[PDB]
Amino acid sequence: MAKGKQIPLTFDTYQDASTGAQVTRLTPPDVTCHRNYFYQKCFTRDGSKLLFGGAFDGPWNYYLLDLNTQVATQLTEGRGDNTFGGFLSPDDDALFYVKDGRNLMRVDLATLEENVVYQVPAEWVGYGTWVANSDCTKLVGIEIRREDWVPLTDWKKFHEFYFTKPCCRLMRVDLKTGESTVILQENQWLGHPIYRPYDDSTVAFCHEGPHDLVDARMWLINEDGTNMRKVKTHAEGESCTHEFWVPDGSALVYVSYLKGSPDRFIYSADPETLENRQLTSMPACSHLMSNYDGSLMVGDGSDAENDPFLYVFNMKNGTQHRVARHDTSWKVFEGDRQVTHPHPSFTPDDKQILFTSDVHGKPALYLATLPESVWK
Ligand SMILES: [Ca+2]
Ligand SMILES: [Ca+2]
Ligand SMILES: [Mn+2]
Repeated sequence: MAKGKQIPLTFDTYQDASTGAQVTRLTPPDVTCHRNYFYQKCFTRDGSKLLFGGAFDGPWNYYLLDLNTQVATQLTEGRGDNTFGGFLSPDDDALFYVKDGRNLMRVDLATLEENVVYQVPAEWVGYGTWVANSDCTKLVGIEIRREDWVPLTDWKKFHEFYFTKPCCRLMRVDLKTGESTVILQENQWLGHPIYRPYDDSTVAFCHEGPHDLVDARMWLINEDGTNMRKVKTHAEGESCTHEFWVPDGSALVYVSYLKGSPDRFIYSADPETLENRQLTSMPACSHLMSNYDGSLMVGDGSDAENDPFLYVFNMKNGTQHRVARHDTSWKVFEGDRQVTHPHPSFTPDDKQILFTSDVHGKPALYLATLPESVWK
């Protein structure tokens, strides 16, 4: 294998053991393959091609899978790809991803030629995922001062890091010029910056750290650095997590729970009004994602083997649907703590959900067909 090489994949279709839903496995479970982060574009607009990470060449690299032809083309090569943060451009003509922790790359999908768009400078370390605006002309991301950075290779390191008050800057990068601007810089752990879809003037970001210790999880700031404000004031004992933009940019959605009760709730916040509203209760899930207008949501039942199910929430109906099993082990493969995360999202047609599981050996990609009962 190498950049540009093609491999044919077998698609194995069966019925879910619990729900009877049609499920198709897309990748062979003797090779580690996984989907990207759920909020990053991986399907082309017409739903015919799919970006994923695979280990066929040895390390984990990007591939584009033609879902009609069942051929995967290797997009990137070498040992330093972050195969989770990558996304397709709006026009389906480019892949953006980070190589060697520092180099934000653009890959031309026709030629497979790469260009380095931006390099995190020497005195800083890129943290987390770079996220584009809807126009795909700008990126936001976090850089942490090298002096303050440590490799966060386990959950104890991740826990302790919060108390060090690392110097973090929220960067915005121009994709055409490669120029960078600091939006915000503070001595506290900043994370998950995400442009509001169709509103470049609004950037959401978090205070990373233990859920029950952070002053407030969710923040908004204007693109120019002005008007930094919290999305909500946490009630006593309240944790807020799993925040994401509805892809149409209508609302910020998140999960809320209170110390003393296991119950989880989906909430929505209006970005202009900052009214936060409780939408529905949910089973404990590890992630949450919606379709384009937030009329459907999907979540992956959490580890304690506790809950092997994928749930779909019909937000028009207020109904909840146990649609299929993910059956992931949640185990670490090759040091990576995200690789077995199901990370469900909807196909562009809203008929299927895409997720990772290692149920059949190594991590693989699956598509589960939503039952007619989701829409009654
Ligand atoms: Ca090779
Ligand atoms: Ca509004
Ligand atoms: Mn995850």
